[PDB]
Amino acid sequence: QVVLTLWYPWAGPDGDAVVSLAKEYSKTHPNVQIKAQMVSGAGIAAKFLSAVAAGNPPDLVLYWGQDALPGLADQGAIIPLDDYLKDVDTSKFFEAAYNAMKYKGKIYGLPEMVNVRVLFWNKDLFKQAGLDPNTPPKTIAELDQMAAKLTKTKNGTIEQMGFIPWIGQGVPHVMAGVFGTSLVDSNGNPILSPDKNPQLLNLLKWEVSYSDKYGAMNINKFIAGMSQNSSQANDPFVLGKVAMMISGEWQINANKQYNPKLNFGVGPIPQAPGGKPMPSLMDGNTWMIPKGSKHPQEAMDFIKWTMDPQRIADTADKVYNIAPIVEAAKIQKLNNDPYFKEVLNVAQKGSIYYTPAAKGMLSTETAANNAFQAAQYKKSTPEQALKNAQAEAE
Ligand SMILES: OC[C@H]1O[C@@H](O[C@H]2[C@H](O)[C@H](O)[C@H](O[C@H]3[C@H](O)[C@H](O)[C@@H](O)O[C@@H]3CO)O[C@@H]2CO)[C@@H](O)[C@@H](O)[C@@H]1O
Ligand SMILES: [Zn+2]
Ligand SMILES: [Zn+2]
Ligand SMILES: [Zn+2]
Ligand SMILES: [Zn+2]
Repeated sequence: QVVLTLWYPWAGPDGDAVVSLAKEYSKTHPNVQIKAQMVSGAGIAAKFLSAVAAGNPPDLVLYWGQDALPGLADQGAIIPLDDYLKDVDTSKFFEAAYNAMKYKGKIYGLPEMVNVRVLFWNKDLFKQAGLDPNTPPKTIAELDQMAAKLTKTKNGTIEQMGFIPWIGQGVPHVMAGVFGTSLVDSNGNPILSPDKNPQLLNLLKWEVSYSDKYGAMNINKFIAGMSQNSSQANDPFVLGKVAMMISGEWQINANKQYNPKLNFGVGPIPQAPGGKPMPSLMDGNTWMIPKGSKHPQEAMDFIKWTMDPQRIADTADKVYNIAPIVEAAKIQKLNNDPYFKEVLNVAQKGSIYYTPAAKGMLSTETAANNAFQAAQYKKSTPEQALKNAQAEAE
């Protein structure tokens, strides 16, 4: 009778896992059929507000981060969940992941998975350059040095890249914390200009050094046709074309599924000057129920079903994420996996930081992303690009 519409933000294995959860829920709940539709970035990432405004929204969404939540809640595009949570023991969640759900006194989402950011490196290419394959770079300067050893060009044309800073999870909203800063201040206002954020300038100048060594056009010719900031069976790490890449812990899966023989290492992101050792953003996927959801109660009951310690441990194992439920992270089979053990060591030892909470986060990110790309393409200097972004953001 009741038909639940759910949007999830990616295809591939994570997409399938979600579709399969919906399927198996609908089998044992004859009165609640779920229809799962892939909509990229859940139509939110810097279609969701279009459909809420039209009165037509899904009954439930899965977003791939935590950054959009304040903005959606401040506009009342998503509903507060307090009234549906008095029978849920929310202390079973990891505290940070749950803490991310609160905005001006109310809960507006539930964490679906936990994620970390890490450095991957290709052990075969390391051995080829005479580099110890279990010795990742610890600082950015070590990284830059290693990346020069691992880069092979023939008269300008690139045959092998050691490192590209802006691919994978090398994006401004992740990397700013690595350089020990943020895109917004404590009040949630944009801090993108050199004057307001000297560490951000340092980050961009670091990035632009790569496009000055190798040529922005050479780099872009080299990765033509490859996925850049979504990690797929066609990103340049998986293809064996970049020696090192910053990505999320899920990349373990994308590596294994594209090529099982690719010998790779996973470890902490290199420390940046002005930043902390082993820096890592910890975030996660989040469930939200939009203003206009026709069956919020059924939506919450699927979500609840979803969180069951064994089930969600099986899910986190399939997609290589961290289960947001304390007890389920402990039962995950991935706990024996050598690669996932290194990921866990990062969440344990690294200097963790979290997605900042600002109502204008997404537009600031857009201004920031545009300024990075402009200075990567020598259209403006880093100082000017960041000045212009500040104007764009305000
Ligand atoms: O691939 C499954 C894996 O995805 C994780 O979410 C990531 C997405 O897949 C994308 O890689 C996404 O990239 C976007 C950034 O968020 C920025 O908005 C901007 O750079 O645009 C890019 C391109 O879309 O990043 C998210 C992580 O924030 C995550 O859901 C994980 O659970 C899952 O296994
Ligand atoms: Zn598939
Ligand atoms: Zn963000
Ligand atoms: Zn209902
Ligand atoms: Zn039920």
